[PDB]
Formats: sequence, structure tokens, C-alpha cells
Amino acid sequence: ASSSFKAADLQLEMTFTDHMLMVEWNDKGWGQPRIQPFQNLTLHPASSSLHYSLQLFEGMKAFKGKDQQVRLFRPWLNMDRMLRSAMRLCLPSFDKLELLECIRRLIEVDKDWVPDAAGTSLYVRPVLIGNEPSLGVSQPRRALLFVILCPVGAYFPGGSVTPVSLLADPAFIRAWVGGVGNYKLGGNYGPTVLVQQEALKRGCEQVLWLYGPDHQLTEVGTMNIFVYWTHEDGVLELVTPPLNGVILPGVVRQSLLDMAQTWGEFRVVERTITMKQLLRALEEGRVREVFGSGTACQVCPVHRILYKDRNLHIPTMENGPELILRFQKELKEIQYGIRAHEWMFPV
Amino acid sequence: ASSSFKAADLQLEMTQKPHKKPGPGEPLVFGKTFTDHMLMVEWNDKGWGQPRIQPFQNLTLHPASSSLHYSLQLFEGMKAFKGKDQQVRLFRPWLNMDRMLRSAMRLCLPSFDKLELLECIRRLIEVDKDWVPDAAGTSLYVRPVLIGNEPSLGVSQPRRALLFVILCPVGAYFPGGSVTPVSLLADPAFIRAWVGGVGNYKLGGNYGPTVLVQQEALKRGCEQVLWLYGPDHQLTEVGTMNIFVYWTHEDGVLELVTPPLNGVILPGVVRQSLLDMAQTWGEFRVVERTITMKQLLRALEEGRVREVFGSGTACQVCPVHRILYKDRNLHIPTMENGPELILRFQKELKEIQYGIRAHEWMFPV
Ligand SMILES: *Cc1c(COP(=O)(O)O)cnc(C)c1O
Ligand SMILES: *Cc1c(COP(=O)(O)O)cnc(C)c1O
Repeated sequence: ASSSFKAADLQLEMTFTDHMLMVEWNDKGWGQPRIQPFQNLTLHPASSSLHYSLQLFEGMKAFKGKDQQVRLFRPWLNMDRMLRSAMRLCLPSFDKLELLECIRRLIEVDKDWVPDAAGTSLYVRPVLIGNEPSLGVSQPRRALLFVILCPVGAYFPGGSVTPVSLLADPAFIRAWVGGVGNYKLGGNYGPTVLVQQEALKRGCEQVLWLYGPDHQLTEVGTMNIFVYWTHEDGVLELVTPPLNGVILPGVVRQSLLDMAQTWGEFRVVERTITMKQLLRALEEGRVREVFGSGTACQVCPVHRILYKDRNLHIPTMENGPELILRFQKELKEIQYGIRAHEWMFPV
Repeated sequence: ASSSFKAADLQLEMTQKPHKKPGPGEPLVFGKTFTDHMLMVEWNDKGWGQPRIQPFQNLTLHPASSSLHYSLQLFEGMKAFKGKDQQVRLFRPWLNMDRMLRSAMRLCLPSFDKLELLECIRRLIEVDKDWVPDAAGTSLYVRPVLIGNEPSLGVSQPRRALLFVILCPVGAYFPGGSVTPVSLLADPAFIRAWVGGVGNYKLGGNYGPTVLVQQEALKRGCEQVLWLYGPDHQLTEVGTMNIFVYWTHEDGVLELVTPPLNGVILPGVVRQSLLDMAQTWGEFRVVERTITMKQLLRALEEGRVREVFGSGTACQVCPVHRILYKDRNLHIPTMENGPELILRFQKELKEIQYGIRAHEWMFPV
């Protein structure tokens, strides 16, 4: 009472998994967390979740190693992000480690659902919605937190790393400074459906999100973007856009920056990336690799960019892709328990 | 893009046990009290289903519903008014219907026939007619919603959707017919929408992020938010209302100005009505042009501002008396100037809406 829900108070009642977590918030505080069979949600028609998008989510993977032990990849970063998203849309705060322990217990009940094939895992989807039975745009004192799980079977059609189809049109904007693009809110995704369809009929599989008067490369679909090149100063570097408001702080993004910094072989920085710099670098043969990063596709190569209906080839595949494969191998090693690391949380 | 549901295919299920009526003398909070019935229509792979109109009940949604994860949701807001002869009427519902599937087209929900939904809503209000209040400035708020209902976690076009309409009786925004002003926080750090964005559609996603800014307006002691856009600080919206400025322009001409529909402005029904009304009078210049803080600041020190107001069916016309910008107070002359134009707009809209003056803008139920 008077604070957050506790995993020690959990209520147990024994393509998605068999069970789900559910926690309710109402004025005075949180109710106890419930692990119950997968079932439909019953919401009032005036629920603020459906009218004013008082909704946020998270996305992380649970990996089954060779020793058959299930582990979550840096879940503390997902919990940090979830709480920041909650504060912004201006829902109840909760204790990050209590939600983690509740999710741990949920994955434990559905442990048989975690796949062990190469490139497979269990997708954990936590959600927090406003559940106020009112049409007023306000702080929603009733709320609902739920977690659902689902097995995912390899991103790539086989085991071969395949490059993806980008469209770069300045008329479409995902996020803005002073906006809400740095939080995983449902509201940022709905508007992308029409843009993705526009990309598909223009011969592209995904969208390269441009921002500002100087056409800054921000995100690749629902992934962060990275460019491995020799910059205009002659130094070999790995660059990704900074957290200035328009970028979603990805867990894989942070991990790639952390790993590359530890190696100390090349410069690793956060510095926006304009189409002017990319066009110049391509023409000068300074670009090595360009990729997207995210939970779905850990490291995802890009081979051409349709900018103002262009056919700009990105030489990612003819440069190995050396860094992508190194990142993929080291991540697989950490995630599937082949090497012990502080980044993994055992379930 | 697969036609529509028909009003002729609408069945009916009356309530077994009705909700409690508030009563003409007890406090009505906006959007917390609901009527006995609701409209609901489902869409899937075969197309649209039949409506029917059922008792007020909770929605049953799959946990992976795209409405809850990726905000595939939109809404409308219009009012039904009851005159002192018991006749119920809707204010320009065709425009709300026009604002509907444009919103659905955007994120990327099924199309429907505007007149078929209008007939279904008309019938729903007729069923719950006893819920429409009588008192001075009271009304029934009508809330149509269309959501994506896909049972998967992919960010894609839903193969399943749900359209529903709920009703709620609301009190007068201004008691006694006497308009009162609001103060606004103008902080450029928070942006509601951007060009190439989705602020020109009534989608749920544009509202959630405004809750924190509204709370920051409250803490800084200011009656609602003034939404600034760009490095030039363009005045765009007043909370969930369109903005209008009545002043003598820099060129020396008396005018009524409101921002143009360039992508950051929601095309309000009241906004369009005020423009239509002002143009029909032909007493002053009516123009759609960007308004900046620099222009407002210059007009204020030169004494050229007469009235500044917000527009949009909860309030119709809402006066603004103060704007907190750059930690400094800007006293807006709205109130000392009558407020003449606001009172004229309010009287005209009140007379049209409650049927005291007949107009083609009103749709009978
Ligand atoms: C989820 C997401 C990412 C990547 O985040 P990860 O935590 O690394 O999965 C990047 N950009 C957007 C827009 C996202 O939604
Ligand atoms: C609803 C709304 C308006 C006003 O629209 P009306 O149709 O006149 O009710 C204006 N701005 C915003 C941001 C709105 O949501």
C-alpha cells in the first residue's frame, strides 16, 4: 500500500503464451500483480487508453542458452525507459525491479514456451495504459499494466544476413524536438503505417526517417541507425544520432556503443548525420557499413537509399559486412550464455 | 475501401437495467456520466458487420489489440442540443463525418459512408433522447471512435477494426451565459504537432502528450496551454481549441485572423463556422494567416489587440486574458473590449444551436 506493487504479493492462477501478467492502479495505489491465463481485457468504452492514447509499451527478449537457462538481455534499461515513458504520459510510477521480478516469474511459469533454435527467443511485451472512465484530457488515476509473451522465429529468411529496402522522403516526420519520439508511446507508431505502405509501393521495405532542414537521418523503421565510415577528418568512426529528443534510446543501440567503446579500435560518437554528409561520403568511397539496430533485428544492414526517389547504393555488403558480423557474433555469445556477462539477468 | 455498413441493417437491444439520471439541479462533470446505450460496428476480412445498438457495456479486446500498442485510434466530438420545445438537433455533423475517415485514411482504418454513420448516430441519440438536458447552455456530447483491433504485435494495417459511439450529458461551460477568460502558458519547449505530422487529424496520439504540459501550465498558474510552433513561435492552438485574434493589423486594417490549415492545425467545425459567419457579415477582413508571438507582442504595446479567443464545441468561443511567455505576463485586452465579437459569436451560435434562429447548419434528430 501507499506505493508500488510487489512481486512477493503475486496472485497465481494457472501466437501467444498460456499466461499473462496484470496489475491495476487506482487513486490510493497499486493492487497486487496477477499471473493469470491469457484472456481478453475488459475495458470501459471511455477508457483514456482508447481516446487520448494514454499508452506505452516495451520490447525485450528472453534467450535460452545451451545449458537450458533462460536469460533476459539488459532488462534494467527497458525498465528505465518504461518508467520515463510512464512519467511523460503521466501515468503511475512503479518500482523498476518489482516489475522485473514479476516478469521473471511470468517467464518462469511459461518457461516451456521459450524456443532454443538459432536466432529465436521469447518476446516480452509489457504495456501500461490509462484506464480512466472519462472523456476529459487529464491525469487518469485508474490505470492498467499488463505483460504478454510470444515466441519469435528468426528475423532473417535462413541464417544469411539480408539488406533492407529504405525510402528517405522529407515529407514524412516521425518525431520532433519538444515532442515525444524519445519515449516508446503507442502514439508514435500509428502514423507510421501509411508511410510504411508508401515505402512498399515505392520499391522499399522500410522507411528512413528524416528530420530538420538539413535532412538528418534519425531512425530506420522501428530501429536506430548507425554509420561506419571514415569521416571528413580522416578518422575511422562509428556514429549514431544523439539523444536530443527525436531518437528512441534503444537498448541494442546503447550496447553497440558500449561494446565499440570498450574495444578502443576506432572513434565512437553520437552526432546527428545529414544526407549531405552521407552523399559526399558515398561519392568519396568513405562509407563502409550502414545498419539499423533493435530488439527484432539486432544488427540490420542497408544496401540502397531512395532519397527524393533516388537509387543511391550503400556499400555495406561489399565491406563484409565486417562490423555487423562482429556485433552479431559478440551479441549472440553474450545472449545465449556462451560467455558470462553482467548484461544478462537469469530467470 | 470496401464500402460500408448500412443503417437498414441496424437491429436493436434495449437496456435491461438503466443507469441513474443526474437530475436538473445536481453537478454534471464533463465526460464522467454516460447514457444507457451505445453504437458498435465491427470490421474484418469479409468487410463491415451489421451495427445494432446495444446497452452500455465494456469492450472485450485481445491483449495484443493494435489500438492499445500502436494507437490505431481516432475520435470525434460533436454536440446534440435540446431546445425549449423538446426538439433535439446536431450542429454541422456532416463536417465531423468529413473529419472522420480522413482521420481513418491516415492510419489506415476502414472507410465508411458518412451518411450511414450519421443515421446510426441520429438513431442512437433518439433512443437516449431523455438524456439530453434542458437547461440554458447544456448539451449531450457525442463521441464516435474508430479503433484498430488486430490481435498481433506487428506495426501494420489492421485486418480487424471496431467503430463505437458513446454519449454523455454535459453542463454549461459558462454558467448564466456570462463568458469568462482563460490565461495561457506559452512555452516553446513543448510542441503539439509538426509539419508532415498528424496534428491536423483528430487522432488519440496527439492528446496523450498534452497531459504533462497541461499539468505544467497548472503549476505555473495558467488556465490552459498556448501551443507554439517553430523558431518563430507561431500561435497554433489554445489547449484543444483553435485560436483567433481580433485586431487592427500592421497594415492598419481591422481583421479577424486564425492560422491556416498547413498541417499543424486541426480543422475545427466551430473554427470553420466562425470564418463563414464573419465572411457573411462583411464588416471586417477575414483572413487565414500565421500569427507569431513577435506580431502579438508588437500589437500589444501598440494597443492594436481587441480580442483573443479559442474555439471548439465544448466552449464555442473562449476569451483569453493573459499569456505567460518567457516568465513574463502579457495582459490581453479581451474583456475590456466587451468582449464584443465573442459575445456576438456566442449569441448567434446559441440561437442557432437551441433552435431560436433557424439555420441549415442544424440537423434534426
Ligand atoms: C524499439 C525502437 C528502437 C530500438 O530499441 P531497442 O530497445 O534497441 O529494441 C529504436 N527506434 C524506435 C523508433 C523503436 O521503436
Ligand atoms: C477538437 C479540436 C479543435 C476544435 O474542433 P471543433 O471541431 O471545433 O470542436 C481544435 N483543436 C484541437 C487540437 C482539437 O482537438
